[PDB]
Amino acid sequence: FHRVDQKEITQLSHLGQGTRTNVYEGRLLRVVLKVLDPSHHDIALAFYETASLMSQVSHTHLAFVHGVCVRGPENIMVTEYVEHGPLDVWLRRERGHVPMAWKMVVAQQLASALSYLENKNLVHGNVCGRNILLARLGLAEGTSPFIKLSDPGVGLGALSREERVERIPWLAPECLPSTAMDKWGFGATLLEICFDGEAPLSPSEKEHFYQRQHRLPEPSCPQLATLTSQCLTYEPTQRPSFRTILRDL
Amino acid sequence: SFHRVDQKEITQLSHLGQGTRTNVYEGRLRELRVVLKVLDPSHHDIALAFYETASLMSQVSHTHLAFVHGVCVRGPENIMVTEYVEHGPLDVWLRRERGHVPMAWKMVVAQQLASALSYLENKNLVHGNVCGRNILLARLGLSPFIKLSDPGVGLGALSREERVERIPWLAPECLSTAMDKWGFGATLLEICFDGEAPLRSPSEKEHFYQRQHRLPEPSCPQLATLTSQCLTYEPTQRPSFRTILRDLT
Ligand SMILES: CNC(=O)c1cnc(NC(=O)C2CC2)cc1Nc1ccccc1S(C)(=O)=O
Ligand SMILES: CNC(=O)c1cnc(NC(=O)C2CC2)cc1Nc1ccccc1S(C)(=O)=O
Repeated sequence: FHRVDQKEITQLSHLGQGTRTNVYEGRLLRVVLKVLDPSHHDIALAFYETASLMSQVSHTHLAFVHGVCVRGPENIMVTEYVEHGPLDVWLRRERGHVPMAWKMVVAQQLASALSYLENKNLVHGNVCGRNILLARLGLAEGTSPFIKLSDPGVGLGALSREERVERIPWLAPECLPSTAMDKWGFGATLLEICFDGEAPLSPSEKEHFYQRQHRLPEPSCPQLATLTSQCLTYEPTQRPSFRTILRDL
Repeated sequence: SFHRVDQKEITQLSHLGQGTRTNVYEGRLRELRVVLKVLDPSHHDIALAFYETASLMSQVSHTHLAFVHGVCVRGPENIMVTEYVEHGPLDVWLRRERGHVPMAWKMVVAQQLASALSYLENKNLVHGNVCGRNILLARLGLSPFIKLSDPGVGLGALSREERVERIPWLAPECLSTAMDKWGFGATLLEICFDGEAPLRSPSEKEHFYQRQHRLPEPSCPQLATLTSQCLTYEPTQRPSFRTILRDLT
C-alpha cells in the first residue's frame, strides 16, 4: 500500500464507528478516514493486511484505498468517500419502499465483486450491509443503484471471541472457535437486504444460536430462498461458488 | 391543463431546498420517487401563476424538460408534483467539482439546454427562469444528461424585490421568448465559472442593470461571441435558439 503523510490529510466530521475504528469525513479529493484505536501490533498488522489487499485489487463494485497514514500511535486508512454511505442505514430509512428489482441489482453487484475476489482466492471476511456503500441510489426512473463493497477493516483473525459473536449472523460459524466464509456473509447480507436493513438476530443468545447449529430465517422474497439456504449451510464445502451464484442471479 | 393529485397519493419526504415562494421536498407518488414543490400560503394571483406553470409543463414533452405529474391542494398549500432527477441542481454540483469540470462536458450541457429552449421557442412558449439551479442532472457523465426544471411561480406574479434577486439571469426588460436568450447567456457564464454567478447586494445588482453595464466574458473563448449576442440589452438583437443550437455544433 501507499503511504500518506499527515500533511496531506484533513480530518472533518465523524460519520460512525467500525471495529476498533472511528470513521471520519476528510480531505486528501474528498475521502473517508478510518482511524484505528490505540492498538497492539497484531491489530495494526491486520489493519495493514486490509490496506494491502484493497490496494492490490481493482473492481467497479469495490471501494478504493488511497493508502495508510502511520504516525506514532495513530493508524489512519485513507479510503474512497461514497456519496450515500452504508446500505443498511439507507434500507432502514426506506423500509417498505424498496422494490424487489432494486434488491436484485445490489445482490448481483455484490456477487460480481465477491466472484472477482474468489477467482483470485482472496477473502473479504466482513460482508454485511454496513460495508455495502451506495454510490448511486437508483431512485429515478431508468436508473439502477450502484454499490461499492468497503474494505473489511481490521482483519477477522486479529479479533476477540466477543467481537466475533458481535458479527453474528454475518460471521460464518466455522470462524466462531477460506473463501467459503464470504458465501455465508453474502447469504446473511441477502437476508438483511430482504428484511429492509434489519438483521436476522444479546451476545449469549447469538452464540447459543450457532452452537445449537440453528438456521437463519427464510427471505421475505421467494426468488432468493434457494440461494440463501445454499449459502447459509454450516458445512463450508457445500456452499456454492460466486461463479454459480452470479449465473443463478 | 394539468392532472389533480390527491394527498392520499403523495408521501412527503426530506427537504431539498427552497425556490421562489416554495420549499422543495423529496417525495413518493403511488410508487414513483418525485419532487414536491410546496407553494407558500399565497393569494389567488400567486397560486394562479403556479398553476399556469403546472399547465405549461404538463402540455410540453421534451427529453431535456422535467416532467410534471400534476398538482395537489393540501389545505392552504399548493404542491406541484414533479420529476425526481438523480443528481439535482447543476450549480450546486459545478461548485462541488470546481476546476475538475472539462470544457467538452460544459459544451454538451449548453447544447442540451439550447435544444430544450429551441423546442419552447418553436411553440412560442417562455420559461422565464433559466439558471443553473433549474438545470437538473439526470446523468453526471465523467457524457451529462440535463433536464430543465419548471420555472416555478411565473415571473409576472413576482415583486420588484424578487426580480432584483434573479439578476443576472433576469432579462433587463423584466426589471417574450427573447428573455430566455438572456437567461441562457447568463447560464453559460455560470457554467463556465463552475457554478459561480457573475454578481453582490440588491442595490448593487439593480444599479448594474439601470447603468446598462454588461456581464463578464466567459473563461472559455468558444462561448464568448454567443454570450455577447445573448446578453445584449436590446431583446430584438438576441439570436434565435435555432441559430444558437446550429452555432453550438
Ligand atoms: C471505504 N469507505 C467507507 O467505508 C465509507 C465511505 N463513504 C461513506 N459515506 C457516508 O457516510 C456519506 C455521508 C453519507 C461511509 C463510509 N464508511 C462508514 C461511515 C460510517 C459508519 C461506518 C462506515 S464503514 C463502511 O467504514 O464501516
Ligand atoms: C422538477 N424537479 C426538480 O426541480 C428537482 C428534481 N430532482 C432533484 N433531485 C435532487 O435534488 C437529488 C438529490 C440530488 C432536485 C430538483 N429540484 C431542486 C432541489 C433542491 C433545491 C432546489 C430545487 S429547484 C430546481 O426546484 O429549485
